[PDB]
Amino acid sequence: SMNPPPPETSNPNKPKRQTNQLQYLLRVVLKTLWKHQFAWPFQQPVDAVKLNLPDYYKIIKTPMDMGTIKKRLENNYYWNAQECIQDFNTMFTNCYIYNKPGDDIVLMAEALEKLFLQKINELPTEE
Ligand SMILES: Cc1nnc2scc(-c3ccccc3)n12
Ligand SMILES: [K+]
Repeated sequence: SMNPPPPETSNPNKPKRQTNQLQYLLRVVLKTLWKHQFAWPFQQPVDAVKLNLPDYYKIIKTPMDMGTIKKRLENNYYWNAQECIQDFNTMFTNCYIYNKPGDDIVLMAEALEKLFLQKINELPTEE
C-alpha cells in the first residue's frame, strides 16, 4: 500500500549520449504527449496512497511515467532511443495490466499511445 522509491533519473556512472533520435524523443514525442488533455495522470509516478490503489505496486513492478521520462531526457540519462521508447511502452503496458478495458484511464493511455505510435513512425534516421 505504500509508495516505492521512484525510478532512477540520475546515474553518473551510466554512460550517456545526446543523439538526434533522443532529441526528437524530447522535442517531438514527449512534448506532444505532455501537452495532451489526457497527459495529467501520467505526468508523475503513481501515488498509490493518495489514489487509494494499495495493490498498484504489488502488480506493477516496472513503474514508469512521463515525469520520469521527461527528467531522463532533460538530464541525458539514456544511451539510445530504444531505452526511451521502452520507457513509454512500459508506461502504457502498466496501465493496461493494472486496469480493465474501457476504464477512463485506459482510454487516456490509448489516446496517448496512438500519438506516440504516429511520432515513432516518423523517428529520424540516426545522424
Ligand atoms: C495512471 C494510472 N494508472 N492506473 C491507474 S488507476 C488511476 C490512475 C490515475 C488516475 C488519475 C491520476 C493519477 C493516476 N492510474
Ligand atoms: K488488465
